Amino acid sequence: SILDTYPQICSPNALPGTPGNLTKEQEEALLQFRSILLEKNYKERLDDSTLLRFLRARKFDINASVEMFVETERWREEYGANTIIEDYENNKEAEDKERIKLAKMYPQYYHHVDKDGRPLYFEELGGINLKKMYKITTEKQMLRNLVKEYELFATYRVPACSRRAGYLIETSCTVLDLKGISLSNAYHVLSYIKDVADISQNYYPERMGKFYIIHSPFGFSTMFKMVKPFLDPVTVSKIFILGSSYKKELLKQIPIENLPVKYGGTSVLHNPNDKFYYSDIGPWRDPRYIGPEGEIPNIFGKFTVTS
Ligand SMILES: CCCCCCCC/C=C\CCCCCCCC(=O)O[C@H](COC(=O)CCCCCCCCCCCCCCCCC)COP(=O)(O)O[C@@H]1[C@H](O)[C@H](O)[C@@H](O)[C@H](O)[C@H]1O
Repeated sequence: SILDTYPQICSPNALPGTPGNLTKEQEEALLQFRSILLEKNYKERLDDSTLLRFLRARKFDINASVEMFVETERWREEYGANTIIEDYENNKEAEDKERIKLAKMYPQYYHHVDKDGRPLYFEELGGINLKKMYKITTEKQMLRNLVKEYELFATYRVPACSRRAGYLIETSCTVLDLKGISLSNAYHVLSYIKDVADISQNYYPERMGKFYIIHSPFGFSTMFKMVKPFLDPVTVSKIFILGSSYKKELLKQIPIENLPVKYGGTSVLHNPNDKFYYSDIGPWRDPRYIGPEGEIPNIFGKFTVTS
């Protein structure tokens, strides 16, 4: 399989329960877990990395893990997640046209990696005008975009970043920029945030590495109290709402040369004219780290900036 073309064991610093560092009990739990799924006639997504993510999410409770994995497969099938990339490719022209319009309003882009080799992801929310946004897209569509990215992450970003890092990468480093949002709108989209949380928590376990929230308005901490109800404790412990010293905290986790200038780093697009909201820069663009999976498609069509 493709798995033989990139590291399947995490770095030596990874906590037990991860690929390459299991206790005897865990390693035994994993074999039993796979056996049960194999008996249920499951074929795909049964590799160590995937299975350990579900096991970790359920603290290695085999039956709870089986139940979680079964429901995930169910959803993947009904949601169309197993063919989300293919279907997008067959509709690229139309979908790209609408995505281009949404990107400028709601920047979503990866820009290199963090110090551990994790794909570095950025989102900027301050330019969103809900009214204008609801005229060009729907929450439904934004969720499907999210799901598609989850698939692109596992398909293209992980193999490449793992080959570069020298070890298996299973998570991302996210920076949520809230500069310019109204605490009021934060409350207003609680519903969508819940939907995002449901899909991620339930179908994409152990995919969060580091998650920073910067430039949040005063009072945000209170609004966040309403988000925590639908986030597992493990997830909440990965979320960090930074203050005025955010650049210094980001510099502790991300190479200065990989962090955009406005966030405290020195990274600049090769062509200062290009926009980060049409960019997709990282190891998965480096021919040296792209494998049999091929190169990731261009989500922003012709405007896609890969440098
Ligand atoms: C309409 C625009 C709204 C965009 C507002 C959208 C904001 C969302 C922003 C970005 C999208 C998030 C992408 C997340 C990338 C990380 C990968 C990922 O999916 O991680 C997953 C995390 O799932 C999530 O919860 C994702 C949702 C994150 C919510 C972040 C809080 C949002 C902050 C709100 C800001 C306010 C918005 C301002 C509004 C202004 C707009 C005018 C898996 O977690 P992990 O710890 O890896 O494993 C879990 C496992 O899974 C559980 O089962 C187990 O029980 C548990 O023990 C663990 O094993």
